[PDB]
Amino acid sequence: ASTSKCVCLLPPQCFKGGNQLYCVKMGSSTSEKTLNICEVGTIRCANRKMEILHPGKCLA
Repeated sequence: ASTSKCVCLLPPQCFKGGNQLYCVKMGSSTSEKTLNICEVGTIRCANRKMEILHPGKCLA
């Protein structure tokens, strides 16, 4: 569909990214949820979030 990128895949499509493990934690204020690395690239499109907790941590 162009004009530049993919662009920024739908979050429900990351559910197909089950058992991919790797590095995930926290998020935007009031989140604290475990996920798949699929969403790491998606959440960065809208930025903010992240802030991986040091005590977890990876947890790969």
